[PDB]
Amino acid sequence: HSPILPGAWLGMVGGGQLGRMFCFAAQAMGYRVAVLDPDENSPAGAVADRHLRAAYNDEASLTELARLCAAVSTEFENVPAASLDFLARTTFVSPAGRCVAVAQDRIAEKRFIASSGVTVAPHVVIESSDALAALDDAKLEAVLPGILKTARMGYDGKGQIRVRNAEEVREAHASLAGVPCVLEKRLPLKFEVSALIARAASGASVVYPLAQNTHRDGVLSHTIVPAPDASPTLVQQAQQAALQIADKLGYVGVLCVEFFILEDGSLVANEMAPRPHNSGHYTVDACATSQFEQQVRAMTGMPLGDTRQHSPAVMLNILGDVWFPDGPKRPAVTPPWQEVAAMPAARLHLYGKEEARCGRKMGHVNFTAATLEEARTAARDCARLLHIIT
Ligand SMILES: Nc1ncnc2c1ncn2[C@@H]1O[C@H](COP(=O)(O)OP(=O)(O)OP(=O)(O)O)[C@@H](O)[C@H]1O
Ligand SMILES: [Mg+2]
Ligand SMILES: [Mg+2]
Repeated sequence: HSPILPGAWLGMVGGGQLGRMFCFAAQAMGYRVAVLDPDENSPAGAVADRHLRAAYNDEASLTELARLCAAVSTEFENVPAASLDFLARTTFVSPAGRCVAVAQDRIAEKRFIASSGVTVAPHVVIESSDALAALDDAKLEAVLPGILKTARMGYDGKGQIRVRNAEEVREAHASLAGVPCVLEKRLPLKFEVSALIARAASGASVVYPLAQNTHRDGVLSHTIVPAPDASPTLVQQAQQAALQIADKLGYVGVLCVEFFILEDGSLVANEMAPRPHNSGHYTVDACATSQFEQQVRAMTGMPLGDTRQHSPAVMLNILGDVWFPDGPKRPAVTPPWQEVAAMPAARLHLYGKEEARCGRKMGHVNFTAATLEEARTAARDCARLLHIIT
């Protein structure tokens, strides 16, 4: 792969905030970015050098994108893998459709991660309604109480149903329209972390520090880096697990692997995203090379960047709920951005979305400081200010 050098066109399938941040990283290095996204008001399409407003399966637009761009990547884990393979007919596509197909499918994902030598949650695969009917109650009960999760198309905790007994499993599967699912045992979690790596076509790789992640209602709330409760041994183990997965997958791009640390201290892989990840947004303000710049470098065959963290960091997600301090049934209130910007540690990132809605990711604030405790205090003060915490 002769390197694709600055000045070239790079393609981005998906136009959310991840694609928008990719644009800034690519444009700062002198690349031009074409974003393919069906939405008029796409956050990435808004800043891209070119916006192809098209469905992800539109043949003419994929052909146009691959003709224009020397390399293409994605910011959308649920993108059709067949679209990436169609693009790969005429341009370089990083990560490959086959890699995305594994990562986007919980059944394939658990099988692949386990096959890499990495522990996953105890679970039962439910391939179909007919297959579930053939499973006896005891087989389900071994992983109960648990969570029934659709194998495809889930995000932000959607497509997941809590289940406490076999009858609830069968009713839940009908409630999910019978799609392939994984039934996972609910595990006693002590904390959650994510490993963030980038891998080049050559097999060279880089690793970020471990991120410690807190979720609210299944949605990422904040990230603390370096993970304060992860020993150097656990950090190395989680990084090595992510690199082993990426190596076996032949992955080229940025990969994020989420893990649980259980109350007994064991490390359990949860899932992986074939793309930059919300838990990696801190790298923009805290590390020499951001995850978005690694995505540029991997897809162009350029050398991977240094991951040095120059500053401890906390990322706080900003959901649309912040706009409804008097509840969702009452008028929106513009958040107090002037008071956020008055905090020395605060790095405000707003995605340009017009309509605040509850559950919608509207931006994030990174807090960097000389010490982690100062960044954490600042993130806590801002969370109270925004009514994220009491
Ligand atoms: N087996 C489990 N045991 C305990 N908690 C779990 C389990 N599976 C998921 N959770 C909790 O639910 C959160 C969301 O689950 P999961 O990662 O499967 O959903 P998602 O929609 O794919 O994720 P994301 O929030 O990254 O889009 C996990 O971070 C964890 O807090
Ligand atoms: Mg996944
Ligand atoms: Mg997750």
